[PDB]
Amino acid sequence: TNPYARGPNPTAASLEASAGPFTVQSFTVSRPSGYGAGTVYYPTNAGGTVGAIAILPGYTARQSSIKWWGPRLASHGFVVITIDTNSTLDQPSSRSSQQMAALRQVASLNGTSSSPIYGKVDTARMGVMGWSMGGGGSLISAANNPSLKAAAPQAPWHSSTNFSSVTVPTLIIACENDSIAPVNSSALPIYDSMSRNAKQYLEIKGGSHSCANSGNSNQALIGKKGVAWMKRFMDNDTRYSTFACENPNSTEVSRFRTANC
Repeated sequence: TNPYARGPNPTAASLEASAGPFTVQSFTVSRPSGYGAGTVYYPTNAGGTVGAIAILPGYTARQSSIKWWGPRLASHGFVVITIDTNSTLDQPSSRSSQQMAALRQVASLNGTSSSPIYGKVDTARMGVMGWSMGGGGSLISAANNPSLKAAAPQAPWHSSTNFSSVTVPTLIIACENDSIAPVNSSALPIYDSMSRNAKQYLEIKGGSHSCANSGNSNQALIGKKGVAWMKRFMDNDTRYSTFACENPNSTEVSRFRTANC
């Protein structure tokens, strides 16, 4: 029996819904350590410790762009911290450090007196996500910290697309019509560079650069896929293998590739 398995056998329906089976509370971090600001989303009733996900924004962007992931992932049994960077003009290298500082503080707060997430977190099981330079940041976090269990960046952008070092299971969410980080020059070369890992490329039909952001019209598809990947690889949850590795069954997917899943 998997000690990390939480909640039920999943269905397409249970994963496409706005919330999973866990009730969600949030708090604002009082004193952010090594990042601008943060909101932590947590399950009140997961039935065991759960892994932590740190989510980065893009250049100029703030929590509001990536906020929708917080309650979506928390409700399936993860501790999620959505962050603001020290500056909106921070580069992917700095964004990565800041995302690792956010996981560091969530982990600390698991043992911190008066913390709402006291003993809620398994600090050995952590995940990284983020939009654009925040996605680049997540990939740099993955390369520098191979004990990370899962990564799921969206519309990723970095100055280099060579992430062949990454051994962390990586879902690349891309927007087909993205003109800020075009899939041809960013999302796809990044995906292809990775030889040593379980990996997937999920491209959103008609999608502009914000196709995976808060308020997007594909939260059924994108939510299901992000939750399925994080469950399969953070929890080693083989009940999520089909949802994690299979085609989405969505008319709103323009391209789908997976290897070693």
